Amino acid sequence: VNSFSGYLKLTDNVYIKNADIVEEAKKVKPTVVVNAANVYLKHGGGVAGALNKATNNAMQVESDDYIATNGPLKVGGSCVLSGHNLAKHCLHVVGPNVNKGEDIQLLKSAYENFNQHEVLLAPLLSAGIFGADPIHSLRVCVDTVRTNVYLAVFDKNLYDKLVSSFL
Ligand SMILES: O=C(c1cnc2[nH]c(=O)[nH]c(=O)c2c1)N1CCCCCC1
Repeated sequence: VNSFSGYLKLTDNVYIKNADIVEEAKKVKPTVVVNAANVYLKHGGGVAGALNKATNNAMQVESDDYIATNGPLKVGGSCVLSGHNLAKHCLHVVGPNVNKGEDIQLLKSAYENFNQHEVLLAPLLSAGIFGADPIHSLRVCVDTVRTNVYLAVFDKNLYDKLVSSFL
């Protein structure tokens, strides 16, 4: 038993809700919140910008130190950093950005990072400003992630669509 409420169960291990991931992290305080990161951990907009602003820019400060030490992530890769006031840890995961021409097949590799964590609160990778089809992203999620994932979808219209079209 865990503290996630209001979710619709999609599969044995995938749950979905219409929620603001920032507000959901603020109330659940999950062990892991997933950020829709880029390779530079520049948290300027989208989920990333929203999560970072909720940390009063502390996420960005930590991220800049990480990059200064380690260099950029790979597309399809991830790193574990602090969750600040939102979660214990933030898993920064880089899905391919279709608006940069990145290969969509890397979306499966991105979701594989979730399997290193027993439970996660997450957005749909490569959705929103990353330009991928959120329905395809949901299919890859279901077919790749084996651990327990609670998907927060900000847009109510999108949500209702994802549910109605789910197989
Ligand atoms: O990007 C935002 C977001 C960020 N900052 C905001 N600041 C404000 O004053 N009003 C807003 O609606 C607002 C929205 N979201 C999408 C990704 C996370 C889910 C919640 C909202």
